[PDB]
Amino acid sequence: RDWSSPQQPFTIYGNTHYVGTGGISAVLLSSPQGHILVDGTTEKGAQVVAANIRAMGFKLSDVKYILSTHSHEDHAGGISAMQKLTGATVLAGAANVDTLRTGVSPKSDPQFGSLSNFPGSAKVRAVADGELVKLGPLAVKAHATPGHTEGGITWTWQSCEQGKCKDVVFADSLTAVSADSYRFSDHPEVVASLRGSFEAVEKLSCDIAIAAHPEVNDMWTRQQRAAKEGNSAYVDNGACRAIAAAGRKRLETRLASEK
Ligand SMILES: C[C@@H]1[C@H]([C@H](C(=O)O)[C@@H](C)O)N=C(C(=O)O)[C@H]1S[C@@H]1CN[C@H](CNS(N)(=O)=O)C1
Ligand code: NA
Ligand code: NA
Ligand code: NA
Ligand code: NA
Ligand code: NA
Ligand code: NA
Ligand code: NA
Ligand SMILES: [Zn+2]
Ligand SMILES: [Zn+2]
Repeated sequence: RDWSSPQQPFTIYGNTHYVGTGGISAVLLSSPQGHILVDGTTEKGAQVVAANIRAMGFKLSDVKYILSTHSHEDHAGGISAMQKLTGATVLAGAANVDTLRTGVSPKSDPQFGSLSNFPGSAKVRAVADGELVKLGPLAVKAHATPGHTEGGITWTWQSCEQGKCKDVVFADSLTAVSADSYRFSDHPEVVASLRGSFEAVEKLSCDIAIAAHPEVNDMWTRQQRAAKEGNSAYVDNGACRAIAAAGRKRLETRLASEK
């Protein structure tokens, strides 16, 4: 379950399909009028994601948008390659647009000094908090969830099976991690952003959460349960509350360690 590992894709619910690697989530939200991909994984991982989309029966040329959670090599490193393969437009939070274009994270990132650059993408555009992305019958909402990066976005939609619908959340990372030389206690905008994001995420309508690092909501344990239980194994309307709580705990542990 390395970041770039192959991983057989699978449908989570309705038209929501996991197409990521063994280590990093990516999701294809499909329709007869074209598709939306959420995240790219790594640069090597793009080859996995592309093969996975095809294995689920879909054409790369029909992917019209790539939605970015945030602009680090593990989630976004494959976006440029996927963008070239699809012709899609890349959508991201305003403050991460420049990083997606250049592949270089800025000094405002807590991990600055310790991140590796990744391939810059073409066709990158900003979305605002609350904005709707539409494609045919698809409707995906952007929620600003900054803190781990300034332009982090958590993406939500509904997926249905013969008219039984669930609220799906692709949860951006909420983790307070840094370079050794960084003190969260000195950076009030990052702390305030993280706290605002914990509150936003724990309020989301959230039947099925898919975390950017899938193990964050126990994806692989859930998939094993699904073999027996079916796709109700992915359903847990407390999952966003749990991802937020874990974020809050990581930040509070860190601030205490800094005192
Ligand atoms: C530092 C972690 C990782 C990346 C890293 O590993 O270098 C970094 C580029 O951000 N990405 C992270 C994120 O939150 O997006 C963090 S924490 C992440 C959560 N758990 C993953 C692996 N640990 S596990 N399997 O026990 O959950 C890494
Ligand atoms: Na694969
Ligand atoms: Na590109
Ligand atoms: Na974003
Ligand atoms: Na950024
Ligand atoms: Na661009
Ligand atoms: Na961080
Ligand atoms: Na959980
Ligand atoms: Zn990250
Ligand atoms: Zn990550």
